[PDB]
Amino acid sequence: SHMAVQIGFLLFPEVQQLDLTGPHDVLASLPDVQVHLIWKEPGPVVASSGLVLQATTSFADCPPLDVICIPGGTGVGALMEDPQALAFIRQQAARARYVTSVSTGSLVLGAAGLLQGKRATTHWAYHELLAPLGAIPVHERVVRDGNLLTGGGITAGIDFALTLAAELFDAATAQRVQLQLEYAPAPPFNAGSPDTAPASVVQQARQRAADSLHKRREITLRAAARLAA
Amino acid sequence: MAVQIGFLLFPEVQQLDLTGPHDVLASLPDVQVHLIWKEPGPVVASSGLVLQATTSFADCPPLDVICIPGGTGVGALMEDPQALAFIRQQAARARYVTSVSTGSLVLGAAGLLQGKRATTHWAYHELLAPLGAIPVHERVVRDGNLLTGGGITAGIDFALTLAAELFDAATAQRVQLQLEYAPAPPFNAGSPDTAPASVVQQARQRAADSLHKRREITLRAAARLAA
Repeated sequence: SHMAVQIGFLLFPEVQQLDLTGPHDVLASLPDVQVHLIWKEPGPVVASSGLVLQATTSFADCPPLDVICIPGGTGVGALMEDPQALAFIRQQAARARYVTSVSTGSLVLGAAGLLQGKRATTHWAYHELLAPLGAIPVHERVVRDGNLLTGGGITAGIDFALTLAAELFDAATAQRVQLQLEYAPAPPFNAGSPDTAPASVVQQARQRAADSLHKRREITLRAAARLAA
Repeated sequence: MAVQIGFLLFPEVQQLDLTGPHDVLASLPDVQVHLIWKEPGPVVASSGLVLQATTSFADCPPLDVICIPGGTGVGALMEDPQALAFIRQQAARARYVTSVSTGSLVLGAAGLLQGKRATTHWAYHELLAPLGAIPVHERVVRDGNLLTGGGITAGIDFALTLAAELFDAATAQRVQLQLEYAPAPPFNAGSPDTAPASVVQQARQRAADSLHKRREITLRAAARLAA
């Protein structure tokens, strides 16, 4: 309807698609919502897995959002130094009821200057990059600070989105969506956190992430300097 | 020699049934993942999210894994002879024949659940038996080379299970960690066994029209298999 809650996700090359699509299917289940996928122009955008998503609007044509949500992914590094995207996020965040992100999307909120003195989380492997952007790093899966709501790494988007659903509507509605999603997880292993995975597996990861972390640190401190100026 | 993994991408798919498993499995080494429909191009999910089929049926390579997601669009597929025959074509030689949520109703309509243990989305579970399945009320159900997941978000649990079978436990564990899949749901309403009764009723109400329709479709699909 013309009165729908306006929810917008940033959609960019090399997005981690589940950061977007988990929350999208949660939130699109809610009463009278309209969900936008926003980029430089409408059209196909390739996620880091090769899954092709489709932006529905340019930045300029996106209507004022009630909720803005930034997903993460490899593509976050470029986005953190994209003035067009950061300006859009700042404009929308000035008036949005909720300003939100999943996984390394919070590094983009940070680059936009929106985390200074704010509690936030991100993907576990990149968590040390929050503080140089002014954030107070919090090791929880969903972190709230006023109208800021950030989720942890990738699949945390589902927990984040159900939390947001309860704020937008009510607990009854969020629970109904949870039940419709049959979201009673039973993971076949206990390796979803660096605090519980086998040590051998954890060591595989930090090593797999190490080059990216150095590059993302470089980018983070440049983004921070632009804020500092 | 890469593992060839194919998802059926159909109009009115429940996108998370596909995209959850896709991001799990595409994280694995030496895989190629396909999104299959009657032609390549845009396919719109039940939410209005637009996805893109990468291959027609014809151009799809022989699959190691076929995976059918669910969605509103399942009812049409259950009476689509092309889709069902394609699924049978791929299932004949696939190492793993799989589904998430109401995708198992499509496997059922195709004849591929006859005498097999299987699950589906809780709200439609009664439709498994008429399609010949032995219904099992578990989140991931294996019967030989058949693997079926429960409703929507069960796809993540299913895909990690499959990852360990295709590779090994350590590999599945690494993907789990990269996904940070340590869920912490904000409510306890993920199953009809734990959700408040009011919530279960609200969900059953919203399922009622499609369940009625799908009962009718199911009886027709079953009659075709019996004959």
